[PDB]
Amino acid sequence: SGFRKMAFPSGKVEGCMVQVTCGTTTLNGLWLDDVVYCPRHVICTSEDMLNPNYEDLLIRKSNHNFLVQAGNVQLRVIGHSMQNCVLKLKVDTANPKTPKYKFVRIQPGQTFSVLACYNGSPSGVYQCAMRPNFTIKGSFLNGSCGSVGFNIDYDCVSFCYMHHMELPTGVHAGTDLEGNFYGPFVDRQTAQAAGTDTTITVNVLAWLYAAVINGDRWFLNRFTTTLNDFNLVAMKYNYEPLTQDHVDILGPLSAQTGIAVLDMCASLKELLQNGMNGRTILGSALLEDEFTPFDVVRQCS
Amino acid sequence: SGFRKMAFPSGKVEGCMVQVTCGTTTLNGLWLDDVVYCPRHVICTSEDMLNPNYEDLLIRKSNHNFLVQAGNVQLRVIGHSMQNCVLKLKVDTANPKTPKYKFVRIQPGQTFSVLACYNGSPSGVYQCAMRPNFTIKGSFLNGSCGSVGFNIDYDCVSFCYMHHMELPTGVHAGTDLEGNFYGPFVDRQTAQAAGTDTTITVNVLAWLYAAVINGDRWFLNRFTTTLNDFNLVAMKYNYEPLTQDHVDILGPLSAQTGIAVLDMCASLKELLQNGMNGRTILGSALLEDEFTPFDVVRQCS
Ligand SMILES: O=c1c(O)c(-c2cc(O)c(O)c(O)c2)oc2cc(O)cc(O)c12
Ligand SMILES: O=c1c(O)c(-c2cc(O)c(O)c(O)c2)oc2cc(O)cc(O)c12
Ligand SMILES: [Cl-]
Ligand code: NA
Repeated sequence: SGFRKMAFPSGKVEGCMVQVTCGTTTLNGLWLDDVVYCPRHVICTSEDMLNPNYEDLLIRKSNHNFLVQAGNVQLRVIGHSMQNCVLKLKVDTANPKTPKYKFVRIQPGQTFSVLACYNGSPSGVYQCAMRPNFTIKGSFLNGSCGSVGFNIDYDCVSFCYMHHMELPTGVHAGTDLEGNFYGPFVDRQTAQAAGTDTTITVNVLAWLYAAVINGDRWFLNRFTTTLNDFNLVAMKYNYEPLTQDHVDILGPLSAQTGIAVLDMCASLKELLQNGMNGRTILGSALLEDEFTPFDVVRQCS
Repeated sequence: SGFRKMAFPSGKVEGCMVQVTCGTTTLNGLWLDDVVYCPRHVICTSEDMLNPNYEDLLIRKSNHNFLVQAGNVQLRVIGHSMQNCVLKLKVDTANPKTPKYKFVRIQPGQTFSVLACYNGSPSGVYQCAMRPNFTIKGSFLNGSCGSVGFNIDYDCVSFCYMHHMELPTGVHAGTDLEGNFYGPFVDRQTAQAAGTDTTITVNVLAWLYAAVINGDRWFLNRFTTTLNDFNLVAMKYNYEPLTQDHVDILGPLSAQTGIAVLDMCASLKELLQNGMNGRTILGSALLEDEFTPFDVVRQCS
């Protein structure tokens, strides 16, 4: 019993973190097989940050412009290339700790664990969600660029995020491990702002189910609704539309608790319309939306 | 920027988790050097839960009554002893993945990371605090007994908790790695209840300092308070007393932010009186008390 925000065990990823230095810039890299992955903005100096020409910056670089350090051991760089916004450094040594892995691009609303690192050294791990506006509400200080996000499926590490930048709101932006940004962002120092965010409705429903499983039942009621009526409420309160696919995904939790999704939607409708009346759900006074249905099943069953 | 409940990277502890079986009971153990630590109630049968005599149960056991599995490798037990409520199994192989470590007993209010495990296999990592009533608000299911809590300040793992049992309210109780319980609890299934819990005042103040460091000042006010007047008020909201030690502990954060400790106490008094009027602090609509002054300095700029 109990319900906590839980991250995946990070050991398999810890063995892949290295330090990458180009000139006076030092950040984190991911060492898998004989390649190190890091943000391409490592090749930028301060005179380049506002309008970098990454093509020209890279062709000017040679292998000897990069220092890769794995703990106390220097890895010799024997090749370099760019894939989108990620720099790929070929090294002369394959990482003996490389886990079974794949690169996976996630969708908004999906969750993942982040291994926050500084100077190639793992510092902490936390769980977060890709927001509908394609930012993440991370916790990053200067030097965390290149920290990665991941899930573990059976025994395979699915890498889904590399950290690139902090936006003026304090939220964070990054890419998949193939260098494609999440969200309408570019790797430059320029006027960039997160769009207005929305709440991840299917995750809120998942968390209400977790609340019921844990004995919190005060928000349940006799009423049911329709997708159509609920989605007009959702739009009203800046909640993502609920789709039929979302309903099917919650099917398991609906079957285990006796509260059909549209039954629970009537609870959520009511909580949006009237509120929590001074009460809490799972120790929170806000409606939590960074647990997926998968996350709830994994932790509650 | 940003602020997350952040756990320590769990790899150093993952490499120590094993499975221990005696009879039909299987739970987790901690393999360090040539010793495996686990809860002594692994030697109980269904008849031995209310009033076990562990001395009498253990003297009946041979080394070969204990099955220890490290992943796929069965470890040979060559000796056993009981230290308070922890069973220690000597094995014929020292764990090659043993990290730098030590055993520490913590005080209420202290935080640590938990690596939740089932059948000797890590499932997830989360952050938590020793409550003033000597329980922890964990997320544990059947089979998690023997999971451990730890910190990793610097490169040394400090083991401070081993999980033994769930109480009727769903909170959790356990021991230090010398087998001494936190709080008045015992390893019997007789009715035991956690005392009334209270809010960890010094941690709430640390988290308000974190909010200021991250750029939020909306909750400050023009007032101050004496220590005694603060405690008279806060105890009416079931907050723990604030001692002069706590005031001294908050000295560095007071210096970094320019807000005197007793001025921040005046702000907390007003927050308890007013609530947040629709606002949040570091993303929360309630006052968070599971970040210590040390944690805030660790994670914040
Ligand atoms: O927010 C940013 C940021 O943090 C870094 C960064 C991270 C590190 O870890 C470093 O060591 C470093 O030198 C820079 O680069 C950036 C580059 C941009 O074009 C835009 C940004 O917004 C950032
Ligand atoms: O709450 C308890 C509990 O969970 C376990 C336990 C944990 C496991 O992981 C097992 O596999 C197992 O068989 C028992 O023992 C207990 C023993 C007590 O005297 C009292 C308890 O309250 C528990
Ligand atoms: Cl302590
Ligand atoms: Na209903």
